[PDB]
Amino acid sequence: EAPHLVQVDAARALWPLRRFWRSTGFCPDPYVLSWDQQLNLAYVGAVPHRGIKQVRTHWLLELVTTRGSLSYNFTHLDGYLDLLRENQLLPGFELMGSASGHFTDFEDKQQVFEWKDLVSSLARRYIGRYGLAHVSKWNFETWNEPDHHDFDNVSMTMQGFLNYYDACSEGLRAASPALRLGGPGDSFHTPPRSPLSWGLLRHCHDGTNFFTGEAGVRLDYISLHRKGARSSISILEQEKVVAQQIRQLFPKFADTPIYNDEADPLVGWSLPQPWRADVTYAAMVVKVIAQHQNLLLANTTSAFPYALLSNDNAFLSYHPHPFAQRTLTARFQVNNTRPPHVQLLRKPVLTAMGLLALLDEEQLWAEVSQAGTVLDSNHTVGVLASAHRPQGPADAWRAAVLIYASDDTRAHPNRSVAVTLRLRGVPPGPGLVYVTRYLDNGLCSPDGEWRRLGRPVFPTAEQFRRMRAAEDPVAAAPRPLPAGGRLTLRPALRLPSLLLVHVCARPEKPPGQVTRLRALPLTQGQLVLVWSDEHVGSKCLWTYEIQFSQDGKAYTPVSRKPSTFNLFVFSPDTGAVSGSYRVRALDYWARPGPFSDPVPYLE
Ligand SMILES: *[C@@H]1O[C@H](CO)[C@@H](O[C@@H]2O[C@H](CO)[C@@H](O[C@@H]3O[C@H](CO[C@H]4O[C@H](CO)[C@@H](O)[C@H](O)[C@@H]4O)[C@@H](O)[C@H](O[C@H]4O[C@H](CO)[C@@H](O)[C@H](O)[C@@H]4O)[C@@H]3O)[C@H](O)[C@H]2NC(C)=O)[C@H](O)[C@H]1NC(C)=O
Ligand SMILES: *[C@@H]1O[C@H](CO)[C@@H](O)[C@H](O)[C@H]1NC(C)=O
Ligand SMILES: *[C@@H]1O[C@H](CO)[C@@H](O)[C@H](O)[C@H]1NC(C)=O
Ligand SMILES: [Cl-]
Repeated sequence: EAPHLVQVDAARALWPLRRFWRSTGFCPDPYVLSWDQQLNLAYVGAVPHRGIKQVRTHWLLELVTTRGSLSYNFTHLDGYLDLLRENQLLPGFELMGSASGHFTDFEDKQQVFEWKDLVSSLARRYIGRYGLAHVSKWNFETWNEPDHHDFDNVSMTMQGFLNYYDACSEGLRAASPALRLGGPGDSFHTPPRSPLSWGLLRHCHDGTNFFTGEAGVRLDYISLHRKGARSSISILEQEKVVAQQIRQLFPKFADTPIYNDEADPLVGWSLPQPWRADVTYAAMVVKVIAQHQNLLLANTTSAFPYALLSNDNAFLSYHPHPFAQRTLTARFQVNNTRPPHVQLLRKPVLTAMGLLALLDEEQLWAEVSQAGTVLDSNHTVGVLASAHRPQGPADAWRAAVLIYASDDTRAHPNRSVAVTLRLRGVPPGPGLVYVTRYLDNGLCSPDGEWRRLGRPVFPTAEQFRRMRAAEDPVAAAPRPLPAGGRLTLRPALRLPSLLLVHVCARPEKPPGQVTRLRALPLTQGQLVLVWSDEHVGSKCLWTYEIQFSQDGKAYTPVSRKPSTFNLFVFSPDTGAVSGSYRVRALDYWARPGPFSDPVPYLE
């Protein structure tokens, strides 16, 4: 690329910047209760500042068994939802499954009534288990892709699907009107394609409710699936076409929120793609989000009610493609140990979600130009800039500027961009500093490190350490901001790359306490420490300091690369891991937060 000027005006807040992208998903002693999945969700929950909130999960009702011919056993569903709750995640609760073979036909009147009973009983159960306010946040959803006809020995016709929906809607209503239901979770192709999709909208708009006979049925949001076929802008372009058609065909759905809860670059999660392994995927993901913010949600004339975007990448990878599949983590099943164990590696895409999470509530004015020509996000180089207004003494003013350099699925190992970043209008404040974080394939690719090591199928302890050293972005220590609230940077960015510039004033109080610390075993001499940042109170963190106590209760530092990710795999050279651990936050001014409550561990 030729030289790019990126201008940010921190004195010019424009409108809200909603964090609409904080979702993932996957499709499966059940698979969801395995140690693999328990590690996976710890990693998903370890993205700082609720970077991922929703996990859209298929086949949740295959976790339920039936007794008689009528009660339900929820044990396996309890387990999975408890697992999500523990990681402070929410289910994208697809009402999908046959309750272990009980449900077979949704034109059978008896079964339609039984389905409603099941939905009400499960919603009431989890309202009881977690509280109404918590379950009210859950997106309940119809069966996935009803036009792809993926029903396991379940008969679902046009009419059956409508009856099934009414049972869903009425079931949730009986439990609480506060609970939210949407669908159909399909593509909405040009009619007569996607009949079950357009049929749901028509039924909700004008159709007869199966249970009550009234015209029209509740539909809290419309969820579609649009993939880009390797193009980022293509996702947004297809979405606008579908939203416009809905707007014009359904007057009542004018303000009904639209979700794209499978907005991936490419169909087929398990297909190996080199670009899925590294910062190429990461950068494209940011690019898609920047495109949706700037070209759809920001002051647009269209004003389509776009509410949620979900990357469907919580899947677990398999041999022989640990890195090359559409997944947030790279999974290594190390079978040559006694017993065999599982290791997860954080992929750049997961790290990039942590950079996105640093974005705040107001979008700042920013301009990207090339030799005087202004370029929108429909280009190789783009930007999202945000600001935070101080609320409590635990936080002060912040700005976060995320620059991407991405040519979608194409990586260019030679290609680089000369960028001039010009930031102005940072308001006066105490102890103003800036921190840069940078990702690219040369420096921050665990996959690149894996290949550098000869692609060991069963990596050694040291090989895992080396690969984990490439998870975090390269970061410069905090530098004091020059007076006048201005900064010029001339970085060289690769294709692909991400660059986050974080500018922060000094809060009056140090960070809050780390909470919910736990220790999960990996294998002999190794464990994962995971914690919550719910109460730290600010995003201006350099690292989380970890301490270890062997002897009695005297704690000593555990030396490590700085990281803000709420998880650390502890793998000392001595293998000595039994004892107590505590974690505290450290801010940009070297001020520590209070230590978490200690957690005991014994092999
Ligand atoms: C260490 O030990 C672990 C187990 O502890 C092994 O993990 C297994 O690895 C294999 C791959 O080597 C996994 O099998 C793969 O499953 C994929 C998905 O399977 C599901 O979906 C298909 C339909 O889409 C169903 O048929 C199936 O029942 C499952 O529901 C498949 O897509 C893969 O198929 C591909 O590869 C095979 C070759 O293996 C080809 O024949 C096919 O054409 C296709 O390309 C594949 O079968 C398996 O799921 C893993 N098991 C577990 C429990 O995790 C590791 O392999 C082992 N490590 C080493 C080095 O041996
Ligand atoms: C539910 O099923 C589990 C097996 O998954 C079993 O252990 C449990 O006892 C069952 N619960 C009831 C109430 O029957
Ligand atoms: C994106 O750019 C292409 C040309 O590269 C153009 O045809 C298309 O209209 C643009 N789309 C949007 C949504 O800006
Ligand atoms: Cl993809």
